[PDB]
Parts: sequence; C-alpha cells; structure tokens
Amino acid sequence: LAIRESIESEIRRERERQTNPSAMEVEEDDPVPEIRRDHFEEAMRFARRSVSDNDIRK
Amino acid sequence: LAIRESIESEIRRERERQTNPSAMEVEEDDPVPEIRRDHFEEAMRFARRSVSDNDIRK
Repeated sequence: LAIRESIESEIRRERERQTNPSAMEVEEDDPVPEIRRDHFEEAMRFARRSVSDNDIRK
Repeated sequence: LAIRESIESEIRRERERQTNPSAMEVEEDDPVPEIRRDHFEEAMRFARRSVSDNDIRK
C-alpha cells in the first residue's frame, strides 16, 4: 500500500510539472517516506488466522 | 472469586476476634466491596471461544 501511494503521488507531480512549466523550483522530498499507521490500519482488515482450532486440538 | 475472597476474609475476622477479645472496637467495613480489576484478571484465564471457525463458515 505504501508503494502504491508513492507512485500514485509521483504521477501527479509529473502531470502537474509538465502541465505547468511556470516555476518548477521547489524540488520537494518524497510525499510518502517512512510508512505510517494509516497503512497498517488499512492492511489489518485483510488479515486472517490460517490455522483453525481443531488443528491445534489435534 | 469475589465472594470467595469476602468469606475467606471474614473467617479471619471471626477467628481473630474470638482469639483476641482485647478491644474489638474498630467495627470496620467490608474488606471486599465493589469487585476490582484483579478478579477480572484472574477470571479471564478460564475463558474460551465456544464456537469454532468451521461452524461460522457453515
């Protein structure tokens, strides 16, 4: 999810800097370095227990 | 567990006030009113999921 956010943010940078050649001066850093708690909150929805209870009982 | 603690505390009161008739003057309140977090921490060991995963799958 973090990689998706980074690439989808950079596409906007490319489109805006080619659409607007006005200044192109600020040269900012990455929008998403150092993966945040939001990505874990999204990714925690799709987790599951792969081992059932009867297996552990066995 | 709270009831066990209360009765086991009152047995000490009876034994000490009959063993020592010295003053018997203070007339305190209950040792255990208003069940505390310790009883939940003890009772949470014996809990279990009564419904397995294959049943919910069904």
